[PDB]
Amino acid sequence: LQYPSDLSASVFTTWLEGDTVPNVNYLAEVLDHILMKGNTFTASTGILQNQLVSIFRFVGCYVRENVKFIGNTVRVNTILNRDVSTGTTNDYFKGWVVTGNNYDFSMFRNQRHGLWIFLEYISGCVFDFNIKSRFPTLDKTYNLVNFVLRDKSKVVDNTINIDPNGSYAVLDSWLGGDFLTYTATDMGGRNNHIQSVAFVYINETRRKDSVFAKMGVQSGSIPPSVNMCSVIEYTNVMLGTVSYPVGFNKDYSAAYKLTATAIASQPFLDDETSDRFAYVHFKC
Amino acid sequence: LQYPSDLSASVFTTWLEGDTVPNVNYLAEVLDHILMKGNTFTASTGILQNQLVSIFRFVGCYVRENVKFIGNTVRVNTILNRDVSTGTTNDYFKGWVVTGNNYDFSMFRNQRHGLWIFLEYISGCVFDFNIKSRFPTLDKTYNLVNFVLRDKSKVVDNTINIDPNGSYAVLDSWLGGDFLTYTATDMGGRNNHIQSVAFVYINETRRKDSVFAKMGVQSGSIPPSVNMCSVIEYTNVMLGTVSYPVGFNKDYSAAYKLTATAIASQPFLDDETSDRFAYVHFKC
Repeated sequence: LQYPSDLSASVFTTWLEGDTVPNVNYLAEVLDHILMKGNTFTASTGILQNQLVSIFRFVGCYVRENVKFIGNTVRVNTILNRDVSTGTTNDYFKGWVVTGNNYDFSMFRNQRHGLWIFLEYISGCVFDFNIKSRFPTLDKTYNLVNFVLRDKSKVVDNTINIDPNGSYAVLDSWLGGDFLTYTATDMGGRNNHIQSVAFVYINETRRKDSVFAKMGVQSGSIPPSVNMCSVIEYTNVMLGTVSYPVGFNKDYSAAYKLTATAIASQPFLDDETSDRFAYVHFKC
Repeated sequence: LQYPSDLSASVFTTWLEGDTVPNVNYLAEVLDHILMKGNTFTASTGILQNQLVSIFRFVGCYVRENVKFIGNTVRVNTILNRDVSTGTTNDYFKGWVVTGNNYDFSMFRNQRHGLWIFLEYISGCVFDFNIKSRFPTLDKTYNLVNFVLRDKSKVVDNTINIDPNGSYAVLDSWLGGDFLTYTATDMGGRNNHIQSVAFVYINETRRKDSVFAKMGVQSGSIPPSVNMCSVIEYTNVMLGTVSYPVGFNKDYSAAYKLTATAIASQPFLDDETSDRFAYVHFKC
C-alpha cells in the first residue's frame, strides 16, 4: 500500500470498480433511495483542521439519482468534495433530498464553496440547509451552494432553501451560480423555487416636501424572478422619523429587483439619496 | 379466499373483530398513542398507478384517539381512505398528531381530497403538512384536508398548518370544509389555529390624484377569523410606479377579509379598479 496521497474523509463516497468508460461519469442507477437518516457524524478536531471532511465525495465517478440525507447530526468542514468530470449532457442530479440536518460548521473550510458543481441540470431536487452553527471568519465572497447548470431548459422541479438563522452575515451570498440569473420562465415557469439570504444594496430616495422614501434593492445575488424579500437586518442607522418597510415586493418597473416605500412623520426638507446595506431573506 | 374486491394499501388500517354494534363506529380507546415515527414507506410505481395508497384507512370502523404520525418518509397517493360511518355525536378525532413527515405526492390521486371526513368534531388535534414534492396535474378544486364538523361548539384546541412550499399553485384551496366558515368565537375563542395557502381575488382600487391603491382580499377560502396573510405570488404584472404590500392585516370594516395599501411614486391620473389574483399564506 502506497501512503495515501489524499486523506480526505466523507460521510458518503462514490468509487468506480474497474475500467473507466469514456463520457460515462456516473455509477449504477438508484431507483428509490440511498437514505442516510438519523445518524450522528462527528469529526475530530484534528481531522477537521488537517483534511477536507465532506458530506458527499465523488472519487472519479458520482451518483446522479436519489441520494437522501435527512435528519442527521453532522460535524464537517465542507458539503461536497468532487474529483469527477460531469461535462456531458447525461450529467445531472435527479431526486436528491437534503433536509432536516443539524450542522456544526464551526470549522468550515475558509475560501471554499460548500457545494460547487458544473452539471447539465438538476431535476426534482430538494436542497434545504437550516443551519444553527458557529462559523469561523470566512472570506465572505464564497457560497454555501453554487450550481453551474449548462441547460436551464432541463432544470425543473427543484427547491433550494438556505436558512443560515443568526449566521446570515457570514457569507454575502449563501447561493451562487446560475439560479441567480433565472427569470420567471426559468424559475416558477419550470417549478423551481429558491429561498436564500444575501447582503444587498438598497437605494433610498426622498423628494423635497414628500413623506415617502422609495427603497430599491439592487443585487446580482437576487434573481430577476424574486417575488419578495423580508429584511433580516438593516446594517445602517436610518432616519428616526421614518417607519421603514420590513418586506419588499417585486419592482414591476424592473428599475430594481424589489421595491418598498418608507413613510416619514414630517415631510423631507430636500431631495436626498442614501446608500443602504441590508441582509435580506428572498423568495423566488 | 375470495379474490379481494378492494386491493387498497395503507400505512395504517383499522379493522373490526366480530359483530358490529349499531352507532358504535370506533375501536378500543387509545390512552397515550399509536406512534408511527421514523419509518420509510415507499409504494411501487405500479401500486400507486392501480390502487389507493393511503396513510390512514378505516375499514368499517376507525380509531378516535391519539394516532401520532411523526417524522416518516412517505410515498402515497392519498392521506385518508375511509369506508366507515361517523354520523353520531360520539364520532370525533381527539389528540391526533401529524407532523414532520417527508412526502412524495408525485402520483397523488387526481379528483380526490387528501383527507375528507364528516365528524361531530375534532379536539386537541395537530395536522401539520409541510410538503416538498412534485405533484401531477390535479383538478385544482379539491383540497388536501377537508373536515366537515357538525358541532363547532366541541371543535377545540386544534392546529391545522399546511405548507405546500413551491407547490402552492397545485390546488386553489389547500384547506376545505367547515373551518373556512369559523368566526373569531369559533377559531381563537376555542383555541383553534389555522395556517394554510389559497388562491384569492384581490380588489385593487385607485382614486384620481391619490398615491394610495387600496387592496382588498375576497375569498370563501379565507375564514372570517383571518388575522393576516403574507403574499406568496402576485400572479399579474401590476403598476411599475407602485410599492405593493407583501402582508395584509384583518379588514376591521369587514368589506374584505384582509386589506393593505400600496403606495405610488406619482399620483394616479384617474379612478380605476384592477382585478388581481394572488397566492396567499394566511393565519387565523
